[PDB]
Amino acid sequence: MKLKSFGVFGNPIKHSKSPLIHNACFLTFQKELRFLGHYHPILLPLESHIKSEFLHLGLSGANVTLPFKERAFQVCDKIKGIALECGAVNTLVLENDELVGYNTDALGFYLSLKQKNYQNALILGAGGSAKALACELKKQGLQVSVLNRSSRGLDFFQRLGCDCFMEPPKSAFDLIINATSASLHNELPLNKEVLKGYFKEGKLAYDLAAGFLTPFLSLAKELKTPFQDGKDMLIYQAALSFEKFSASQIPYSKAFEVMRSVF
Ligand SMILES: O=C(O)C1=C[C@@H](O)[C@@H](O)[C@H](O)C1
Repeated sequence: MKLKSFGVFGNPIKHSKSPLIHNACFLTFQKELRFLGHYHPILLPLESHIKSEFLHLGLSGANVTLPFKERAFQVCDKIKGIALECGAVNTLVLENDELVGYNTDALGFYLSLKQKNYQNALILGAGGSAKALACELKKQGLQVSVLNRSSRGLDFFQRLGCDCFMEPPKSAFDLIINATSASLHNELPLNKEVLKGYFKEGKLAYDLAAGFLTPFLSLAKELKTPFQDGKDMLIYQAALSFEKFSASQIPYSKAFEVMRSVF
């Protein structure tokens, strides 16, 4: 039996549901693939190096979560696909001995969104997830505003044509997107009354954290604002990553059916 190794790098990382859904696919598709993948959570120290670790472990591919997506973009050997315009990599593959980066978050997010004609969006956060979502919503022709805590992240969002604010714009937004790490600290990403003001006019409150009711989502729910957590996105982007891990032999829709059900 040929064995290939995979994992997800993050910090923190023990709560990730990738290993479950990817290992289910490796099992299911092992015959088509002619190898058995095995996928593990990898707590990467902040001060380690994603490329060095990838090579040291002998992986054939990896996912990349918080706080590593921008770094992964900087350290990859080659960047392919929409990753180029996201400034973020969530998917690594060893191709012809080169470490190649992809980003499956953009199109995962897109596929998670039922409603096709929101007009504008406010994105909170400036990590790799925020970057991919801005890239993706701009491509769809929404007006995108971005609010974060400092001037870090600015040049990226401005070159994409996003309106970057340094105080909360006093404007209604269709989509309110929490792409901060706040739900992890069990916190709001923004002042409560400010959030309330958005929620009262908004049409969807969208949090990236999956499975659990974050303070961001619980505020939206209390205000009767429609809300959505990261669970459909996580599944779509996993399936797209799997399609890369398979060398484009297993189409993401085949993976998505297995992953959804196991999830
Ligand atoms: O929690 C997880 O395992 C993941 C979260 C997202 O950021 C994805 O970009 C990542 O590839 C997998």
